[PDB]
Amino acid sequence: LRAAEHPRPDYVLLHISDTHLIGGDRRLYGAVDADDRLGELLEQLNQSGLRPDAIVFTGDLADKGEPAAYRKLRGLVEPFAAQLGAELVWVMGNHDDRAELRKFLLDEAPSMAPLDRVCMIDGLRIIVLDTSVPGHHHGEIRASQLGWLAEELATPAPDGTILALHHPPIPSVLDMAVTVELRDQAALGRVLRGTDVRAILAGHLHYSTNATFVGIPVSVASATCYTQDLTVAAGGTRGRDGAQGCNLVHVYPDTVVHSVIPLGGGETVGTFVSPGQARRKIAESGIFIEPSRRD
Amino acid sequence: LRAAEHPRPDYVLLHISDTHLIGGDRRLYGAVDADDRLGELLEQLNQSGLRPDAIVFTGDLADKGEPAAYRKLRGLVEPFAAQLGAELVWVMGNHDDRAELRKFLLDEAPSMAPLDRVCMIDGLRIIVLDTSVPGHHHGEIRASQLGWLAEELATPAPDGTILALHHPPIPSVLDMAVTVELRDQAALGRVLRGTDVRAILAGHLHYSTNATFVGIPVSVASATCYTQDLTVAAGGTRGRDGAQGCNLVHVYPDTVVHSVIPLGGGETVGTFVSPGQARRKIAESGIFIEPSRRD
Ligand SMILES: Nc1ncnc2c1ncn2[C@@H]1O[C@H](COP(=O)(O)O)[C@@H](O)[C@H]1O
Ligand SMILES: Nc1ncnc2c1ncn2[C@@H]1O[C@H](COP(=O)(O)O)[C@@H](O)[C@H]1O
Ligand SMILES: [Fe+3]
Ligand SMILES: [Fe+3]
Ligand SMILES: [Mn+2]
Ligand SMILES: [Mn+2]
Repeated sequence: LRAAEHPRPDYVLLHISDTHLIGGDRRLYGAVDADDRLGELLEQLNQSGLRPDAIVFTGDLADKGEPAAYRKLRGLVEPFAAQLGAELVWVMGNHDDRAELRKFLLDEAPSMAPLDRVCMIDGLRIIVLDTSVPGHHHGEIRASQLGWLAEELATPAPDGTILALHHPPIPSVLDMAVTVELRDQAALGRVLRGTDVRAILAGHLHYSTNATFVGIPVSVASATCYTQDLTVAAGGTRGRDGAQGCNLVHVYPDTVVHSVIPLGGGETVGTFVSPGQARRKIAESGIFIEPSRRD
Repeated sequence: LRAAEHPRPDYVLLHISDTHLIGGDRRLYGAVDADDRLGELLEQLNQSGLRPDAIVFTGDLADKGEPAAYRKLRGLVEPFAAQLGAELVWVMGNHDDRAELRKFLLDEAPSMAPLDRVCMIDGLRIIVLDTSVPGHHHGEIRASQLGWLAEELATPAPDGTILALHHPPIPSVLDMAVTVELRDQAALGRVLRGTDVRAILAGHLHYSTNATFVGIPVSVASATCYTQDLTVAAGGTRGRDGAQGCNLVHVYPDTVVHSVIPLGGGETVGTFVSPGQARRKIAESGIFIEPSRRD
């Protein structure tokens, strides 16, 4: 048997974004049941047997920062995370309310301070940054937050660092996005350049997109509720009930892979290969996959 | 008015992959009309008003390398490219036949030599590499191809280089992919490291995914015909008639952005903003977008 080109990943994370839940049972913007769309995705991820180390939600958790929306989100997601054996990482978006999020999602005293946090998953550092501006929809990072971030990044983590935030430091293909983009990205760039940040996870755009920022890969997950139609007349914008999903993040020794998970379904094309059949076929092709260092 | 954080892009490319057309009118694998799926996408891209510099197809153009499939593909795509004012870049995949592709897609003498090519779009270099192995489905790059590639990359291009190939030098989240992955990626890595390659465009996986390879961003476009369901039981694989589309590539002065374009459609959620309305709203927000250097 010959080894495959890459080993199993060191870490696996789910990257979900822009859930936009509202209080009670009404359709988001009268057009899409955001609870249903998120619920369907979670159930599909659960049934797949995926066992991620962490689940990161990159902002716009509650469409109007409603306590009832946070309570509902927590009720859907906590049992999901527990069933998967995964740590849960929450991030502020422009639609969220810092105080209500703290109270109802985190069981923490209400505060209007930026939701900036750090944690470790074994040797992998996760930094949560709050790009939200209360009462506003564009992104900003205060001088104080940049100082805090620089101080945290003064030393590297063994498996490097994932930075999770809402407003991505990248260009958008949609013109309207500039009205509410992250401002003064140069200042963030000066802080991040040359640090151990291996991935920047973001949302806000409601489509799947990726780029680099000061040499660091940025990955924007699409939304669970509704997504931008990128076949819209050039210059315009149209959200639609379609193409929802999330992302999967695989951290390898030498690279980070981001993959788009659309909602499951659609009629089968080609041959379905069961996990057992796949194991047999791989062996029969004379290949084995080297186990994870964290196996 | 204040300038947006990023200018208009220097270059725009469409990145399409894995069309898998067959001769005649039958459904691909008896399950999906690949002509219809590709046709719908092309018509949507056409109607959007997008004007890309180039359209790059990263392999598996014809499902069984059929002359009739190449003739049909050319008949669909050439008028599309001409209407958009875009250059057309074709790439070999494992399903393609080098000789039939040359004859029927390129009007070139049949040859079984690797389809390795280079061209310029103004100051942007595009290198096409052939990772296919005749009679086989895994990827390989011959020593001779690596030597050719190193020699080409000995000097940089003004806007850097896009490398287009089929089998991506990245891990897959699907176990079965290892049986047909690109072999000996280390050898390619030694050639590419420290060169002006700004993006590696790839296909083969039939899902949207991205990573880095020796510090270079790799972007894998999903397929136009059928795509992998990433909610499949862990370890398994299931292709499905759903989530088809292509990618859009925006080359900026300082970064390259890849964006996923799913098939258009779905009911509108939120407010539709026309291009004219967007221009008005952006101005009213006190912002302008700096024009492209190639405007
Ligand atoms: N009228 C609008 N104003 C600002 N952003 C919009 C508008 N319509 C659509 N968008 C898009 O929606 C994204 C912000 O979504 P959200 O923060 O959920 O409201 C932006 O990045 C834009 O691409
Ligand atoms: N039996 C199989 N053998 C190899 N690859 C498979 C199989 N079933 C699904 N695939 C997937 O299909 C991709 C190759 O597609 P293609 O080159 O179009 O045949 C691989 O990267 C795998 O992820
Ligand atoms: Fe949002
Ligand atoms: Fe293919
Ligand atoms: Mn947002
Ligand atoms: Mn292929």
